[PDB]
Amino acid sequence: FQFLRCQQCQAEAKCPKLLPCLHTLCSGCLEASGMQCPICQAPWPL
Amino acid sequence: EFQFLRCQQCQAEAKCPKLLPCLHTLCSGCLEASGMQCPICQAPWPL
Amino acid sequence: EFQFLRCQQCQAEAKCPKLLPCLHTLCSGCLEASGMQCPICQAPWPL
Amino acid sequence: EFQFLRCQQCQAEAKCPKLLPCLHTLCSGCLEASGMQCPICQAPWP
Ligand SMILES: [Zn+2]
Ligand SMILES: [Zn+2]
Ligand SMILES: [Zn+2]
Ligand SMILES: [Zn+2]
Ligand SMILES: [Zn+2]
Ligand SMILES: [Zn+2]
Ligand SMILES: [Zn+2]
Ligand SMILES: [Zn+2]
Repeated sequence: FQFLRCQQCQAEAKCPKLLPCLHTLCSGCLEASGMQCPICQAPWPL
Repeated sequence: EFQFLRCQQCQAEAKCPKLLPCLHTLCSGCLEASGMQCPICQAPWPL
Repeated sequence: EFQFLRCQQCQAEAKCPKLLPCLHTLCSGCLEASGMQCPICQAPWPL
Repeated sequence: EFQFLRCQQCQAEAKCPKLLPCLHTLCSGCLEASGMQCPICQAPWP
């Protein structure tokens, strides 16, 4: 079996985090996202 | 033999859910009441 | 204006998709034609 | 900050879930024990 795919850039997303919007992101896109999802702009908590 | 999806905000049936920018499933009532954003994750509705 | 979901088998509109055991989204036509298993992943339908 | 996904069979953590033909999320333990098909929906493994 392969890993999940990032729904922003379609690279492999090995161990994706649980996000509030349920999107799947690779580490690169998540670290680059700032304060909200790059796909739907759901704000990240804190 | 199969039932409909469930609303992730109120847990009722969501028979014909709309495609939202986030991946959530909402019944029509919860969508109509939501204002400018998803009531679960606050993804803004597209303008 | 929100749109309806898309069938993952034929990519037509799936306005009121049923909840399947595998979580795929199918239009009513593709579900009616499916026989006893999912046309995408072959998850068996209950019975 | 963010937590990881949950296994949909046992509800434990699934840190790095594999892509299955069905859309289910399994921890590695539940996947290793599954045999030739998904333990939730019985979609056959390729
Ligand atoms: Zn990515
Ligand atoms: Zn998102
Ligand atoms: Zn609702
Ligand atoms: Zn949402
Ligand atoms: Zn179809
Ligand atoms: Zn399926
Ligand atoms: Zn498990
Ligand atoms: Zn499954």
